[PDB]
Amino acid sequence: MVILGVGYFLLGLILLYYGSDWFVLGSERIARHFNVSNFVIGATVMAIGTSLPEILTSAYASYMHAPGISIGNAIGSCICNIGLVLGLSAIISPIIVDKNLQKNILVYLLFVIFAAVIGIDGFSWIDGVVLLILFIIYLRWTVKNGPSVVFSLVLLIIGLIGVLVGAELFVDGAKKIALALDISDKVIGFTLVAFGTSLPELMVSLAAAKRNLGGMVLGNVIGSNIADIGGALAVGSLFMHLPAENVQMAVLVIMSLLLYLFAKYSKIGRWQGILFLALYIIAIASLRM
Repeated sequence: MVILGVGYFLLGLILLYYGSDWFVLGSERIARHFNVSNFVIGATVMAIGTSLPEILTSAYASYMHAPGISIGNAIGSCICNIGLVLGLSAIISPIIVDKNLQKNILVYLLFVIFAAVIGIDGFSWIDGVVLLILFIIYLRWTVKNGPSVVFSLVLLIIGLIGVLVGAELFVDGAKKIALALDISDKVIGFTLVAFGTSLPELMVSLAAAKRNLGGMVLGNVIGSNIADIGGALAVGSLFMHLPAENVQMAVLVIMSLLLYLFAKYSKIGRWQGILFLALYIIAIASLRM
C-alpha cells in the first residue's frame, strides 16, 4: 500500500515544483501582454487558483453538517499565507512597495477587520453574502487599477492543474507514508492541514519569489487571504451558520497588520519575515493546533 503512497508523494512533489513555476510563468506572460501589475495577476487569478480547492472543501464541508472545518482552517490558510508563506518568501526576496498598491494593502486590511468584527456573532448566510459581494467589489476595483497570448494561457492552466493535483497526490502520499511509519493522528495530520491546505499558495508564492517577483508574492498572499475569506469561508456560511473562532481571528488581524506596516510605511523582506515566522511559530505553539 505504502508503495502507492510513495509513488504519489514523488509524482506529486514533481508536479508541485513544476506547476508552481509554469503557473507563475504563464501567469506573468499574461500579465505583460495584458498590462496588469505582476501583483494584480497574483492578487486575482493566482489567488483564486491557489485557494480554489479550499473553496470546494469549504462548500462541501459545512454542508456535511460539520462546518467548524469551513472556518478555523480557512483562516490558518490566511495566517500561513502571511506568517509562513509571505514570511519566508520575503526572506528569500524582499518586495518593493510603490504608492500604487499600499492603498490596496490597506483596503485589504479593512476587509479583514470588517469580516473580523462581523464574525463574533458567527456567520449567518447574511453575514456571508456581504462578503461574496465585497469580494467581487474588491476585484473589479483592484483589477481596473493595474495569438502570442495563447501559450501563456496553457502554461497558466497546466501549471495550475499540475500544482493542485500534485498537492493532492503529494498529501495523499505523505499520508500513507506518515501512517506506514506508525505515528498517526487526527491532529498531526490536522496541524499539517490548517498548515497544509495553502500548500499550493505556499509553492506558487515561493516559486514566484524564486524569480524576484514580489508583486506576485504579495498579491498572491493578499488575495488568497481574501479568497479564503470572501470566497471560501463565505460559501460555507451559505449552507450553515459558522461558529466564532474569534481567537484565531484576533491573530489574523495582528498578522494582517504588521503586514500593512511595512507597506506604505516601509519595505518587506529578509529581516521581517523572520518575525512572521517567529510569529507563525509562536502562533501554532498555542493555537487550535
